[PDB]
Amino acid sequence: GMEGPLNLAHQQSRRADRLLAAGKYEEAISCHKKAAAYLSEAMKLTQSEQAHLSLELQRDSHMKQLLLIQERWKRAQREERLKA
Repeated sequence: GMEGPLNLAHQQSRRADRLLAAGKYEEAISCHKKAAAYLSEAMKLTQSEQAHLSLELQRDSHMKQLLLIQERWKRAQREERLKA
């Protein structure tokens, strides 16, 4: 049903795993960047410091994912050229 920004951040995070497993690196990075943007929105709605700190760590986790996926994408791009 209904979707607020935290629900959308979680939806993008689920979609990013699907796309990365399919070898769709760029699309997976975009989902992690969208999830971080939606978390930035959800962080404006927190009423407690524990919820705020936890959403901030969740957003940073998407940044760590972006770095990992970028590195893996570069490796897959080089492999693609090597095998063509």
